[PDB]
Amino acid sequence: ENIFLVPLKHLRDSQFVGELLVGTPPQTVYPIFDTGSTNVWVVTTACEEESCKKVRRYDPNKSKTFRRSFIEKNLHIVFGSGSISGSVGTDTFMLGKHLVRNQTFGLVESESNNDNIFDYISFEGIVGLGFPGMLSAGNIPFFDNLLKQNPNVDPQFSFYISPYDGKSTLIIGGISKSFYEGDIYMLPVLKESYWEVKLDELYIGKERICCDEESYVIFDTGTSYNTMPSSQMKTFLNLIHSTACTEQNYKDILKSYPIIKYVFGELIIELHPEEYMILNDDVCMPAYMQIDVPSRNHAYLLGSLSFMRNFFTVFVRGTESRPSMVGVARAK
Ligand SMILES: *[C@@H]1O[C@H](CO)[C@@H](O)[C@H](O)[C@H]1NC(C)=O
Repeated sequence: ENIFLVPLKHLRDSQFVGELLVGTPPQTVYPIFDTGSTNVWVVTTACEEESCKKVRRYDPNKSKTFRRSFIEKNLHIVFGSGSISGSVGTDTFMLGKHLVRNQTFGLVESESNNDNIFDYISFEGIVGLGFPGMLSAGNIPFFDNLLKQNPNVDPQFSFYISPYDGKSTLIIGGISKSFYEGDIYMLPVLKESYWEVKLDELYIGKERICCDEESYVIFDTGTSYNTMPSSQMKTFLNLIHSTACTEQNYKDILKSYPIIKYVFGELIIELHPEEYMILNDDVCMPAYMQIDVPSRNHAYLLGSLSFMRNFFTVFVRGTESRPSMVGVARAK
């Protein structure tokens, strides 16, 4: 079909960046591809923080096709511990040789100096891939606009994450058994804002910690760590502690620690210790954090390095003839 591939680079932390061209003649940026948001942000030459001067900065004055917005302004977003601010504009984008004209985006003009998250990462922008309901500026999100202008591309994208060999890639318009084995298990999206599906049960080893009431998983490629709500996290940290992981005993800990099982009807997503434990300098720490999502507080995030390396994930946008779905398959 019209399927095409966008190579992905893992820099540090977890977030995955790909090549995006902006403007005429094209300027190159390497934004995060984020299923947890919907806007496009691009770091520009108006940002004079040192955390901005160190990265590639888009210059809107060098783009023939850039049109600054007169009526939309003062776009501001919290960015983890940090925050970004800027203005609104429109330009032509290119992703994997596919053109996207008249695309509205945020121009970063200021990054917080809070430690300071922008010092730990190499941030050049964000391509949001969530649903239209989270769009802040402009009247059409990036992926929606690309599909409108490339109508033979099927409305879906998938992430193949293989950081051990630099072979990670974002696939648009379809899927391939080059990246997965077994069946694809389709999970219906319940609410079209985040890619959010029903979670039936969650086990830590043999201990069921969920669910007696409707609960949710959000597939968020912009998060590094998987999450649990407050109550389950107290259970988790009583069951799973940081531990010495030296050359002598780390394989022992990876075999011994419990498997975490997410149950979605027939699909069981299993995370082994090698997935959710982070080895750093002779110590293993569990890669889970406490996140409580308002309406909710029954939402669990699944994101990047730990989970997506072992599971090929397919994001199927609903159309006039099908609902939105998340497909999960065993990676490789
Ligand atoms: C871009 O915008 C101009 C003016 O608003 C319009 O005439 C043109 O058709 C648009 N192009 C696309 C591909 O939407």
